[PDB]
Amino acid sequence: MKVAVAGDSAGEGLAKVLADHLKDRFEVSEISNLSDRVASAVLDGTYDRAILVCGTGIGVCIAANKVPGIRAALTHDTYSAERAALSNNAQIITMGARVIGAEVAKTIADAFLAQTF
Amino acid sequence: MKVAVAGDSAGEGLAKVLADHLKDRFEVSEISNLSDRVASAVLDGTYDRAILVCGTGIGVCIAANKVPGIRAALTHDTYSAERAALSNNAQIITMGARVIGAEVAKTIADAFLAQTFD
Repeated sequence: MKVAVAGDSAGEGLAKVLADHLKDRFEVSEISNLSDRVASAVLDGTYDRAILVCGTGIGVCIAANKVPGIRAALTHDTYSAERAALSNNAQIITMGARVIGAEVAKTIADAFLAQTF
Repeated sequence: MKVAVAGDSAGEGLAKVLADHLKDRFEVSEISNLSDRVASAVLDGTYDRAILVCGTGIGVCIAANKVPGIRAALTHDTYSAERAALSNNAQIITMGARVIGAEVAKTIADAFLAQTFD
């Protein structure tokens, strides 16, 4: 499965951490308007799922959900990450690098991707 | 200032707690499809802001952001609650009653509404 991981200036560092953590189990593209570019690539099949990382995750979640056909979930715990897939069928999850820590972030990415696939 | 508070079946209990917490400092309407109706009532000026509560907060956040002109933020900490107002100018915040506890939820509501108004 193809997973895009992207971060703005605030979230680029955690995005790289997440990309490296996922690279052995998924085909990861670390591709750090951002929500628009990544959402369009999910819609046209370039990626199956995406993880967008900013300061809080709020702005990218709003912007991604404004793309028709995109469902984006801000996920800051592993239960919500699983529900984002099983209940909301989100293609995109978002996180805030200034809000949660890197080890929790990795468990959230893993929990979402294990359920959506 | 007029604040709608609404929950689905999973969020109704926490919505009532939040409405009771806020109703002395704001003109609170406790309501409890739901996302769209409340978001539209915020958009048309019936309410100034809204707090939507469901199981995780994700579904009501998705639905509200798909109303043109509405910005909705899932806020599970007080920092993000202040950012929802100050950075994203969100009219709506959402919470998950199965995810956070009621005392943290009250502080989140208070932190959002303190910044979104003057």
